[PDB]
Amino acid sequence: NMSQQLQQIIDNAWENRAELSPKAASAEIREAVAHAIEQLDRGALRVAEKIDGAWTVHQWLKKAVLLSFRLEDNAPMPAGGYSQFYDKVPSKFANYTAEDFAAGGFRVVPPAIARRGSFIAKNVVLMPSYTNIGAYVDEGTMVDTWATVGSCAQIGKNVHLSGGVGIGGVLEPLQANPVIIEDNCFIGARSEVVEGVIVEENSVISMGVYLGQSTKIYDRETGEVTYGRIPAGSVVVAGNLPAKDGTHSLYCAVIVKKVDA
Amino acid sequence: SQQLQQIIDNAWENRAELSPKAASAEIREAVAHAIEQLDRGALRVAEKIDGAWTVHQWLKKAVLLSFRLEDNAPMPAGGYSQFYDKVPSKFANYTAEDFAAGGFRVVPPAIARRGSFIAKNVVLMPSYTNIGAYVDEGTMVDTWATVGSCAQIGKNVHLSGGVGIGGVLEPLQANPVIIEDNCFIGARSEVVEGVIVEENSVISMGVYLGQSTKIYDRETGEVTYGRIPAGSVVVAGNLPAKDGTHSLYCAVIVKKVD
Amino acid sequence: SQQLQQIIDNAWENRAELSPKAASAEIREAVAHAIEQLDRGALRVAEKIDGAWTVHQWLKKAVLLSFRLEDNAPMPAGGYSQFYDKVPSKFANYTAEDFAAGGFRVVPPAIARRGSFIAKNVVLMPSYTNIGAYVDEGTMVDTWATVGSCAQIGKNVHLSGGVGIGGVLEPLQANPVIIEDNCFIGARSEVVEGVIVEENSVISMGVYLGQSTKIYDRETGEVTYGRIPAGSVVVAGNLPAKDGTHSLYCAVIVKKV
Repeated sequence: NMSQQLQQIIDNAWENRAELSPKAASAEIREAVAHAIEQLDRGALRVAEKIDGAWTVHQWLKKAVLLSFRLEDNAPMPAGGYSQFYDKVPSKFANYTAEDFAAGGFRVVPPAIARRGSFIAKNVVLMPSYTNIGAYVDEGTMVDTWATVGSCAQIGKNVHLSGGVGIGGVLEPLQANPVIIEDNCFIGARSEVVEGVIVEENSVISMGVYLGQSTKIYDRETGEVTYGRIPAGSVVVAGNLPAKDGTHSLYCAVIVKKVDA
Repeated sequence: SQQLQQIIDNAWENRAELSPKAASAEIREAVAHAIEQLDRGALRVAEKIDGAWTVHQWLKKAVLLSFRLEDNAPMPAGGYSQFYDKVPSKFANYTAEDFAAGGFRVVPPAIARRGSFIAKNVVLMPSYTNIGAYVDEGTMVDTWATVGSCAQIGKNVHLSGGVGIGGVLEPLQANPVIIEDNCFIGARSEVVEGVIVEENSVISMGVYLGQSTKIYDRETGEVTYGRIPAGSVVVAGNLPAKDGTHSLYCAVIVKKVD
Repeated sequence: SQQLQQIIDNAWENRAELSPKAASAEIREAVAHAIEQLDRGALRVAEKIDGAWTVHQWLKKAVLLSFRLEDNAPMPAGGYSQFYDKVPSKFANYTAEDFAAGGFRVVPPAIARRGSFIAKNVVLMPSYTNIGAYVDEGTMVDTWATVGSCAQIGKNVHLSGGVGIGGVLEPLQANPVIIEDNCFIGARSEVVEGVIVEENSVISMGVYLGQSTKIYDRETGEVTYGRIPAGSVVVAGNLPAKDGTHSLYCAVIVKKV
């Protein structure tokens, strides 16, 4: 019922969001939004999860994230002299103590950063990389150099996001599922998964594979073209499909093998 | 301005005699003012004059001189590391009032070099904006994108994650990369070597455009180079070798919109 | 040095007994010295001996032991954020004179880990150089490029924007990624998993080379893996499936010197 009372406040604040700004918002609303962000940051709540067998989005948590923007002004952020930043979302690690880091059980390799309101699980290694607000990065996952975990993305356990991999954010539309990378997936260097595509568990995605909602996924075995989902245990490489007229071909992803756990 | 170009153009001719230890007060002030003007967007390395994109070579000269006139120095960062360069951050001396007046956001650890212009309502996710670049109003520069030296980025452009816009500081005469108003550039794409993407274009993911990239127009069968016409929808493709043994990467214009 | 390798090889066999709180002074000194020598370029993880690239497994062991011997600790950054890791920056303790003597540039926010060598006349645009890497004279590392663990980058190499050079710290016997002298690697390309790019090669944009990537030689029709021959010009392509329904990504050598 704690979460129920919390959602009630957030949902009403959202409907009445035109009343809210950094100078004007009730203590109840500010406290609710801050608590929602804190719970997302700790992984006690998560923007999407399995409900009754199916990935489901909690729209109210996306609303909380969006309200957290509305309620804060940008301010200068100090960095020891060489430069400054200017934003309204604090670093997840701004107020961490040595004890907080020890308890977290992950590594933050400089200059990696994550925004406040993302969860980083035990045994995660963040190479220099970016984790946006609302993201959930589960245990044992490797986020390699110049990778991005976009807003609200759900990254499973023991996932390997290779160098320069982009996982797209999906804070809006509110109803849309975020990008979901299930447990034990390998995503090869320079690949991209955006626009709510789901990569199911035990999949192996090679280098330079770009998966959005309009990317044709060609199953070599069956000849079927699908969109938006990599089935569990798929091995996926970059390819092309020929134009009927034989003059050119267009980029696609190809499922070249299917394996078990 | 003409007085400024006059001083820079003559300093360029005599640049062999310029160093961090030797340079007239007039030349140092002119170059410094040219950099300040680029930074504020009062001058720009290229602009559209009488309907045609035109380079101001003297402003490239100003940028190159600014390197010649300064030594590298350690740059502090609060302990974890240091840097060592001769070009300051655009934001080195910014006050809270400066950031407020600028009207853009700099999401940590994003940075821009001094002598680049960032317009109001721009959002810099962690990304890099090099010297001489111009990033116009409402543009979103996403995570690990790069706005290269002298690049001209239009209004309401979306540079998606990992997008590289190449620099063209040299050759002096060469147009920089130009992305016109309202363009979408999809994740992990690249536009380099003075390619122009005209307004209202939509470039998908993994599209790599340089001076030698074949641009195949699906409707007409024509191959062109160096320019994406206004309102083009562009995707990654391949063109077949005549002998049928393989195919080579190209960009394909699949639709034209407006 | 030989005495260094003996100490390190033995420490490696006993690595289960080593920790940030348990390790002899001899072992700590030996590992620290190995890291210092890698950092200075006096030692290197792989080198060309008699025309043949050869890995020194003991230097990889030294790098791995260096992790085992140190705890993660918070790393300060002037307020906006903090980091938490056990490998220091190469530049953590650099003086103005150290930077002067090194002869390279570190454009903010570029970073390199302690135990990597950066030669003179190198320019590091914002980029990452991991431990064990060797970046030789005159090389340009462009914005958001990565030089991975143990990578050997030759002289006068241009790693363009967003280029990833993969690391190969393990397996111990495996050659790291090697980019030989005077190579150009175009934007957003990737070289991983011990692929070697031989000298004077030109790799275009969006070329992704790993151990499974087919390298198609246009002139001969031959497919090979793991090696770009000296002077090759390489572009992204595809090879057609026999059944004509699709094609699959490959690299194509379109010209030689």
